[PDB]
Amino acid sequence: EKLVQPTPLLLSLLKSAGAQKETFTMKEVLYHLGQYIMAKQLYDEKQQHIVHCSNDPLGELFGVQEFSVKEHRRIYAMISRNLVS
Ligand SMILES: COc1cc(C(N)=O)ccc1NC(=O)[C@@H]1N[C@@H](CC(C)(C)C)[C@@]2(C(=O)Nc3cc(Cl)sc32)[C@H]1c1cccc(Cl)c1F
Repeated sequence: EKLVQPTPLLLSLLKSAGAQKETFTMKEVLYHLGQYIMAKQLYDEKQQHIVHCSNDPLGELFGVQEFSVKEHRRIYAMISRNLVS
């Protein structure tokens, strides 16, 4: 319901994934990040539901080599740090 404004980096990635506006609802951010991840194929079975983003700008976005898609509080947290408002 609330609209959030992404930082330039998170923005360039969302657009690159299909987004066509510069403010979103959290659900939209997650939706597009999902597509980005599927696109650049950073998610794998095996693993343990892990996104490997060590050579990707997403890794710089979130500041990690990888993460579990299974703990939403962390993800929302890594995302909130890239929300300008
Ligand atoms: C197959 O997918 C899973 C499998 C398992 C499992 N243990 O079997 C757990 C979890 C998932 N997936 C997910 O939660 C949800 N699937 C992820 C997408 C993905 C392509 C990685 C499968 C997820 C999503 O939908 N957008 C998004 C953006 C991220 Cl950065 S991450 C993520 C997860 C997610 C959904 C809703 C809210 C949040 Cl905060 C969230 F992080």
